[PDB]
Amino acid sequence: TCPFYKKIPGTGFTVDAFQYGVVEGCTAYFLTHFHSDHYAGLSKHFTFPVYCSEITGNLLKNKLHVQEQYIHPLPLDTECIVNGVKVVLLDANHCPGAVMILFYLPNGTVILHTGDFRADPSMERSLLADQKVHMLYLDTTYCSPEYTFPSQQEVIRFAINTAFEAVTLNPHALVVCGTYSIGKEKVFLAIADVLGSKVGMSQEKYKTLQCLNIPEINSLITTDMCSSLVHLLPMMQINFKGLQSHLKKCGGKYNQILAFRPTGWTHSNKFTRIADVIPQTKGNISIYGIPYSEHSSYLEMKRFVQWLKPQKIIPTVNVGTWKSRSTMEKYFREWKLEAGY
Ligand code: NI
Repeated sequence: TCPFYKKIPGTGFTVDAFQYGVVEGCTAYFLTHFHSDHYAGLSKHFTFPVYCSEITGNLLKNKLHVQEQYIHPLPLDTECIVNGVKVVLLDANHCPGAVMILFYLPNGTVILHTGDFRADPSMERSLLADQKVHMLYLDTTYCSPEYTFPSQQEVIRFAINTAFEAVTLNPHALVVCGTYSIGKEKVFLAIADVLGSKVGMSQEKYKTLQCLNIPEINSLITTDMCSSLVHLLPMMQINFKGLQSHLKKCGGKYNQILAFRPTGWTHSNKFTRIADVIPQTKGNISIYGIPYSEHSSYLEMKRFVQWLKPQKIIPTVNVGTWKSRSTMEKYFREWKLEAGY
């Protein structure tokens, strides 16, 4: 059964609610983005209208085989009427195709559902500038002040400089980058661009990337692993055993691996600067964990909410424990008392 924080009151709509069977009263199912915890339940046998971005709808059709007649892609930044209700899709600054959804309820209430997002000051000049928001369904993944991490631009500068130094010192080094979902494509694309290579990957991952509307993508990726010196592997293989095994398969072309594991936050963030990050090394294999986040830091989240000034907040992450719920409610009240709304 579908939980309350996935239902939009005063509508027939649900958000990210495909794992509960037929939800009573739902006339349109929205999908914020193509991550498995959110799409869980969708397949070629789905027969209700799904509303989403163009990119999400390319993934639903090619990867999950949902039939075309049930996929309703909406353009971004554009007022659309769905089943008698005005909606807008906004870029969420999460993975490719990820959106926030503005709902203009028939009674005058305005609701923002963030989906998953990484808050940014540029959202203060989107279509959100133009009217009041009563209710905020908020991605609270990192809603605690210990969650600090650098900008995505600082993390990519670190990765590119690290990879270019290593391969210039040793032209026989291979670079490997872990992946298990869409998102974080800048890591492997930025490193392949500085090295003058395409990114090599499996047929299944090439297929996924071909759905993402990235400009000039045919110039950037390949399934011919032998022609490439940046390889993508599943995240589970980014360990010393997995990497040793991969290096064997390369037929003596390479004699060293430098590997990247983009994580979210880890507790090594509480003490060390991005500048000072060091790898784990065994022999001719070195592994860097890099804190590339596609979710808001605590500070980015707090700035967004203090600007928006919602009347009510409904968290969508960390909702399962009383301690997490009480912690998040305390910070929301701090924010509100500090800013005066
Ligand atoms: Ni996500």
